[PDB]
Amino acid sequence: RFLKVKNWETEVVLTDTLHLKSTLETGCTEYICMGSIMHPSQHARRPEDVATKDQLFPLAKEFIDQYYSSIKRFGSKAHMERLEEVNKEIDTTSTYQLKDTELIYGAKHAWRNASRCVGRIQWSKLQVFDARDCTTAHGMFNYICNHVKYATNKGNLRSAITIFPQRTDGKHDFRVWNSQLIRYAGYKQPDGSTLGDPANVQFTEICIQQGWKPPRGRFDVLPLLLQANGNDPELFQIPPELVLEVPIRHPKFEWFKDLGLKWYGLPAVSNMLLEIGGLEFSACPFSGWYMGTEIGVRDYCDNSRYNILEEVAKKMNLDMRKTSSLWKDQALVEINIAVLYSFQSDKVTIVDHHSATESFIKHMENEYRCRGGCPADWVWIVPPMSGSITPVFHQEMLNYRLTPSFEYQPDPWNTHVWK
Amino acid sequence: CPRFLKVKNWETEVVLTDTLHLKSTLETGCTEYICMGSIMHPSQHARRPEDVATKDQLFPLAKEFIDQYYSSIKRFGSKAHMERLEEVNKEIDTTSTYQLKDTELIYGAKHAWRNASRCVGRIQWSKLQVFDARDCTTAHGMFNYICNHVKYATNKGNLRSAITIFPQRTDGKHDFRVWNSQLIRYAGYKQPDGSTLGDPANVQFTEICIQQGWKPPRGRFDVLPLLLQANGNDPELFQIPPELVLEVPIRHPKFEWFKDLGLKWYGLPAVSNMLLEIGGLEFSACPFSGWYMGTEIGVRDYCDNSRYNILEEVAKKMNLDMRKTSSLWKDQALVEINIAVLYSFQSDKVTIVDHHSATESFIKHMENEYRCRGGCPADWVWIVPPMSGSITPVFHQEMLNYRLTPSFEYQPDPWNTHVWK
Ligand code: HEM
Ligand code: HEM
Ligand SMILES: CCN(C)CCN1CCCc2cc(NC(=N)c3cccs3)ccc21
Ligand SMILES: CCN(C)CCN1CCCc2cc(NC(=N)c3cccs3)ccc21
Ligand SMILES: C[C@H](O)[C@H](O)[C@H]1CNc2nc(N)[nH]c(=O)c2N1
Ligand SMILES: C[C@H](O)[C@H](O)[C@H]1CNc2nc(N)[nH]c(=O)c2N1
Ligand SMILES: [Zn+2]
Repeated sequence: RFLKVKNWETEVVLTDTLHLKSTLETGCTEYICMGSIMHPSQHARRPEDVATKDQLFPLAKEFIDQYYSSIKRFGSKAHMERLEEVNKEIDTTSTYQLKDTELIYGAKHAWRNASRCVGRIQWSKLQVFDARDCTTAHGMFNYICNHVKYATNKGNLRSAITIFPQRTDGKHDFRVWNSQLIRYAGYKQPDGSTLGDPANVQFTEICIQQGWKPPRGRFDVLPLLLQANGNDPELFQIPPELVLEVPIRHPKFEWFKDLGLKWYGLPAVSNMLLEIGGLEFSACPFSGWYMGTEIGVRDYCDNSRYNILEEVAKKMNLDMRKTSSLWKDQALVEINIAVLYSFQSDKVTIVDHHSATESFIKHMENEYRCRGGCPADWVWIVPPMSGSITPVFHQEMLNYRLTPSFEYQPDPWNTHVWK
Repeated sequence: CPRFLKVKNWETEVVLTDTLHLKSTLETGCTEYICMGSIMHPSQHARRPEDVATKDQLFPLAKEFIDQYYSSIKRFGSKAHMERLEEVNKEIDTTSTYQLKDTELIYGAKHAWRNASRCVGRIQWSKLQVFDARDCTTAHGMFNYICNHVKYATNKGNLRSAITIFPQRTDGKHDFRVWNSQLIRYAGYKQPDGSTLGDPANVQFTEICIQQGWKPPRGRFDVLPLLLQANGNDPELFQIPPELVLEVPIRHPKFEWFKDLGLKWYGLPAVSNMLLEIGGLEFSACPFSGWYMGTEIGVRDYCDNSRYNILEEVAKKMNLDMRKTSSLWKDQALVEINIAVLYSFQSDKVTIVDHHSATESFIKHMENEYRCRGGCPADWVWIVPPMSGSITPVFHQEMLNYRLTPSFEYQPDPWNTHVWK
């Protein structure tokens, strides 16, 4: 049936028909909701479940059909020939190759279908870099440097994705071992504490084990660890002139710069899997720009990340002896003012959570009008601070899984057998 | 379904194992292909009247509850258990319904709270004062019971959780109902120029009261009268004695001008429009009360755009740059309002809990329920507070949501279904 979602602030009701198109499971049942589970088995893509000639043609036919519907040429001569072309290819090689137009369409729609992404108003503005001719980690490094340079654009960030060769037998995977192209190292200290980003302690140790000489500072850009065609991964240093960073300062608190905080301008996720028409692209780094709260709330103030609230609140001379003084909430706002101010002062693209969630509501309205719906995961869409003063808090959302999609996959060091 | 389901806390790495979901009794709204986790009222969280429960539907619902009760008192399979089952079955046969024992009523009410997946306050669930008002026959009698509840629960600011339970639904034409959404709430008045005075959330109910004969003072914080329906009769208006309504004027520890905003709020949140379901019986009037978490007032009541909507005025008094959203002037004022709310309640010695303490307690409660009960149903969308979400521990806590009985359920507004005499 048609499903209605209401905004409880504006009373707008939208009617969802698009969910009728989905075939992937969510993890919920009629009797249990798993809406807050970060990784049900239905959002991940193991190298176990790579398809076969059997399973592959229906998935391919589904995608070709939706592509030719999207260009208003359903059933055309070009459509019929492409289905026959793809069928013969799967039959004689156990796989098939996307056309360039199909690859671009599939990457844009994987973003459009990402129910956890608040930035999807931009979905049709995506630069797609076809790297399917790559064969070595040196080639991967070259493609990644070009991506970083293009997407950074001297601070005027541009969304981009680079797509490396698809999975074949699961023993010749292309993988970026980094979770993002640009990230900071973390180091376990003798006294038991952590230097740098605690989230990256394990990956940092693998780089050190592979020969990386760590500077052992608080914000050391990690090297790239690149695996091509299932071989052992190889280390590379991104040229530093390509790595745009912002020193964080505060418009009012002159002492804030003395905290020594910085962050990088370019968020570039490199560990997800792109699925298009049954094909699995296990290396597909994609980049956009930051929403301020990603840095100011989560990276800086998560207890398991840089965890700076206590230091900031002390410089603010807040009463920290009782929770009900809301000293953490006060420091949190000031930290997020500093992040936005610093990026804006340096002319590095960033969006605040008020502007981003407002754009997302507009996007939802666009999608319901032209597409009949928009899958959206409230748990991820609502920002991690000031939730109910953003309009998405009051927006009912339906979450469902459409393909093409981005999926999580296992960390390669848990599956890879080395030299 | 699998026997064991695991939830992870992504901050602490603690993994918990849920087996209680196997006892889930009714639907969530989700399917295998869609998640409705952010829908506020899926039809499965509601209860419509006229249909009532039939004889055949009622026995298994009653047996399931009676079994659960005798299991909890470590008397499962006992002589008393089997005799109670026989007594209930015979009542349902001769009268099409049955009456709960006092002990069963208390157990059922406490467990409806324990099972309320959207409540962050459930560490308190076993400390609930249950007032049995099933002997009530008139709206005047309902008023008396409600006044006693308010006085007991308020306790001069040392608030005590309580519930008052009126007679259960029979044929659906004799329902007891409190037409108010909460026992204490402020009126809202639509003005000819489109503005609203008082609380915009309550305009519809305010107009009903005025139509029923309430003379409104037409101020910003007017306590609404009680509109009470006994035995399916037309509802009747009563004024709550003002000495029973504890209120807190809102001031700020630093900003001396904050008191000049003229804000106040009431101390006792007392939901009065939900339905309590125990063993297939439906208690359509069951007002229950606890105490506030501060964000309920400081974030939602005061700062929702469709409520009192005070962010702009507060931000002006703070001399904030209000031209760009990226100055975060809304976020800065929001914190200061919530500091004021907690400071004022604590200064007046009226029970309140901040969102840091409440969520920390809920995590401890959840862990204990997993260890001793096999699980704890929780709705993340409602449990995470409406400000500073990720600096509270519940943001990082995976949760499983499922529906256990006894339960609290929403029900349609009575003015939409009531047959006027
Ligand atoms: C253009 C600016 C963009 C902004 C401002 C933005 C914003 C965000 C934010 C804030 C999140 C939550 C991240 C977190 O909590 O860790 C997110 C998630 C996500 N973004 Fe976007 N995004 C943008 C572009 C893109 C692009 C270009 C892609 C891919 C082509 C993309 C794909 C995704 C996916 C797949 C997720 C969720 C991953 C999951 O399912 O768990 N985003 N986005
Ligand atoms: C003792 C202190 C208590 C605290 C601090 C507390 C806290 C809360 C909060 C903050 C909410 C969300 C309210 C909203 O956003 O509008 C809530 C919901 C709820 N509370 Fe509690 N509560 C307490 C006691 C109780 C009691 C005594 C009962 C019933 C006996 C109860 C039953 C419920 C239910 C059923 C809901 C969710 C309604 C729904 O399903 O939508 N609470 N609670
Ligand atoms: C701690 C991070 N967790 C593990 C999620 C990692 N991830 C998954 C994919 C979506 C995602 C988005 C961001 N941010 C962004 N604005 C963007 C990155 C790329 C395009 S936009 C940052 C991280 C992630
Ligand atoms: C705008 C109000 N919305 C519509 C929800 C009303 N409601 C539903 C039931 C749970 C609930 C809890 C609170 N607060 C509390 N601490 C309590 C009230 C009673 C015991 S604890 C306030 C309101 C509600
Ligand atoms: C347990 C819960 O699912 C988890 O902490 C989620 C909550 N919402 C989130 N939302 C976003 N955008 N990013 C996250 O990492 C998370 N974490
Ligand atoms: C659309 C969304 O479900 C709605 O705004 C919810 C979000 N979470 C909430 N959480 C609580 N505690 N109370 C609420 O009223 C809401 N509203
Ligand atoms: Zn669900």
